[PDB]
Amino acid sequence: KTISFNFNQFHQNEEQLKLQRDARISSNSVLELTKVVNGVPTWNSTGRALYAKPVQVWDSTTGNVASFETRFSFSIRQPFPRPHPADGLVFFIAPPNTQTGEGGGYFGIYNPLSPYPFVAVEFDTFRNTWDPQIPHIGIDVNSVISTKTVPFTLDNGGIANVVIKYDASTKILHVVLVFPSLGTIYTIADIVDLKQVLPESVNVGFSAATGDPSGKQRNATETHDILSWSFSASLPG
Amino acid sequence: KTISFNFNQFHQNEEQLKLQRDARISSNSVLELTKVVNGVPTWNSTGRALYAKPVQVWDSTTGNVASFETRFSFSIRQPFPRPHPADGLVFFIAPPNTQTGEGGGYFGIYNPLSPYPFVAVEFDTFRNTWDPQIPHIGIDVNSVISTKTVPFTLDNGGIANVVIKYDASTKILHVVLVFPSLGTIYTIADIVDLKQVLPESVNVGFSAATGDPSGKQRNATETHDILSWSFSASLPG
Ligand SMILES: *[C@@H]1O[C@H](CO)[C@@H](O[C@@H]2O[C@H](CO)[C@@H](O)[C@H](O)[C@H]2NC(C)=O)[C@H](O[C@@H]2O[C@@H](C)[C@@H](O)[C@@H](O)[C@@H]2O)[C@H]1NC(C)=O
Ligand SMILES: *[C@@H]1O[C@H](CO)[C@@H](O[C@@H]2O[C@H](CO)[C@@H](O)[C@H](O)[C@H]2NC(C)=O)[C@H](O[C@@H]2O[C@@H](C)[C@@H](O)[C@@H](O)[C@@H]2O)[C@H]1NC(C)=O
Ligand SMILES: *[C@@H]1O[C@H](CO)[C@@H](O[C@@H]2O[C@H](CO)[C@@H](O)[C@H](O)[C@H]2NC(C)=O)[C@H](O[C@@H]2O[C@@H](C)[C@@H](O)[C@@H](O)[C@@H]2O)[C@H]1NC(C)=O
Ligand SMILES: *[C@@H]1O[C@H](CO)[C@@H](O[C@@H]2O[C@H](CO)[C@@H](O)[C@H](O)[C@H]2NC(C)=O)[C@H](O[C@@H]2O[C@@H](C)[C@@H](O)[C@@H](O)[C@@H]2O)[C@H]1NC(C)=O
Ligand SMILES: CC(=O)N[C@@H]1[C@@H](O)[C@@H](O)[C@@H](CO)O[C@@H]1O
Ligand SMILES: CC(=O)N[C@@H]1[C@@H](O)[C@@H](O)[C@@H](CO)O[C@@H]1O
Ligand SMILES: [Ca+2]
Ligand SMILES: [Ca+2]
Ligand SMILES: [Mn+2]
Ligand SMILES: [Mn+2]
Repeated sequence: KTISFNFNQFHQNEEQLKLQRDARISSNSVLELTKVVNGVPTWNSTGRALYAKPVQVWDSTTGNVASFETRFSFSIRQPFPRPHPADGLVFFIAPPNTQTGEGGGYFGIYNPLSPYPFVAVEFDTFRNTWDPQIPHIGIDVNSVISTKTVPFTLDNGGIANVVIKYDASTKILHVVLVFPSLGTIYTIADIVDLKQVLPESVNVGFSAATGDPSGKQRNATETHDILSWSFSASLPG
Repeated sequence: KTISFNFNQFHQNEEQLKLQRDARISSNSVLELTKVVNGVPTWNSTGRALYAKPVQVWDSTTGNVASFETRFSFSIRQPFPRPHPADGLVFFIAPPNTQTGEGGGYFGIYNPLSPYPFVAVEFDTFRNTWDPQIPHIGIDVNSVISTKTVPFTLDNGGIANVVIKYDASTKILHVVLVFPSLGTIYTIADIVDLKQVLPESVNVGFSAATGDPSGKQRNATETHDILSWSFSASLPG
């Protein structure tokens, strides 16, 4: 089977999306994952957006795994440089019907009290105890402590283009990050066996989070906007 | 044992380069792999450019393999759309002291008579009997019949940015192609075991070719210019 969707922009009450927590669509078409009031990003915010319908990444009958490609544009504006912006956004794949997890450094996808598996590509802006210098792109498998990491310089408020591609034959998950205004290109890849970590049917989407209250810093925040998003998956068997 | 060089521009008679066949550096600093006379690309042309010093991709004593990253910008101008431009350019790695191979669809790196091993990333503009729709990026190992392929749309005469990265721990060779003027991004990756195909010391460089006379089409041509090039390899030990 081949499934695919495209979003050139977003409208209020998009029937193909599942918004959770602080996630919402602005009047001028952008998907704001985290809370922003009067043009100002708030702390203690967590939001997710999932594609309404589940997609099948693999079939147990034939044992075949799907190959997929996803592209999206996001923007992170960091109004308060000091002490430190937080926390970042991620593109992720998880079992269907999950609830928003812990916020802060966990981006809203990890729940210590009852963990569910997931594969995620993160754009980390805050340095937790388990993180290397930030910002950085990271490939996460069942944990927020990345298997592979690469540093990148953020184009504050600028637009970022991301291409995530997964080839089932080689099991290579490669992501590309581009800031057209700066002409900078960042690349990272790692081997991930989807069949080994996720169930046959999953949900795909984004999740982000701002500074957690425990950090005692209202300045630890930023925006996490998704401007556009296309997804395509192919399962031969 | 880290090695790296950077050519932000090309000078007449570069002491660090080895030009072969039709390859030459224009007065305005660009590296023209194939022949172009009076601003017009000729057919029956083949040229290569190798970094003068050999680089060590792996060490037999420790068994360790090098990781490397290379970035470059090229431009392909296609003056004659009909009947078909040809043939393309490639970035490649081969044993030191090799001679230009067959031209045409072989880009000047393959020699049926006496083949030598090589790993190359191709940007193919002509569709040979062994090729899929063109243009396409392709990863070649010891042969011009690609292991992995991805189609791309050329920005005629525009500038292209390429990022080729090889991670020895995962053996993943991933390349990224970007046409800044169109904002388009193309990505491809595959697993290649350098230690298994190439000798300890190799040469890195470019090779390109225009329409072969046997095709009986003088229009089967285009330019193959390299604007800038940086390389870097880290061999632990
Ligand atoms: C949180 O962000 C605020 C806005 O960026 C910081 O205040 C700004 O601090 C600038 C330099 O310290 C100063 O030039 C600006 O006028 C001021 N902006 C306003 C109107 O708040 C804030 O910095 C703290 O608060 C200011 C008022 C001073 O007390 C500074 O010494 C403080 O660092 C940031 N707070 C934190 C926790 O960093
Ligand atoms: C961070 O956001 C939380 C919700 O997104 C806040 O808790 C919410 O507080 C509301 C009170 O105004 C209450 O109706 C909601 O049920 C509750 N949500 C849940 C289930 O936690 C949380 O802090 C709360 O609100 C402040 C004003 C105090 O009333 C606290 O005691 C609450 O826990 C926010 N964290 C902070 C430190 O502001
Ligand atoms: C394609 O380019 C070739 C050069 O790499 C031409 O081959 C000829 O090679 C000879 C020895 O290697 C050399 O003396 C010639 O100068 C050169 N071509 C000439 C005459 O300039 C080849 O030219 C054709 O083939 C040669 C053997 C001669 O018969 C020429 O008259 C032919 O044009 C070029 N092919 C074509 C079809 O243009
Ligand atoms: C080889 O490239 C040439 C330049 O692009 C083509 O000639 C051009 O063809 C145009 C129509 O395709 C015509 O309007 C132009 O006047 C002409 N310009 C030149 C430089 O001659 C050429 O096209 C064929 O050959 C020429 C000589 C004409 O007879 C055209 O009508 C033919 O289509 C290209 N050759 C091929 C195989 O198309
Ligand atoms: C574990 C955890 O969520 N840690 C958070 C961190 O991610 C960030 O939100 C910070 C902001 O000041 O507050 C805490 O340290
Ligand atoms: C095998 C070979 O070199 N084939 C070439 C092809 O690569 C291209 O140059 C074409 C142009 O007319 O002429 C021939 O078919
Ligand atoms: Ca973090
Ligand atoms: Ca070809
Ligand atoms: Mn991280
Ligand atoms: Mn090819």
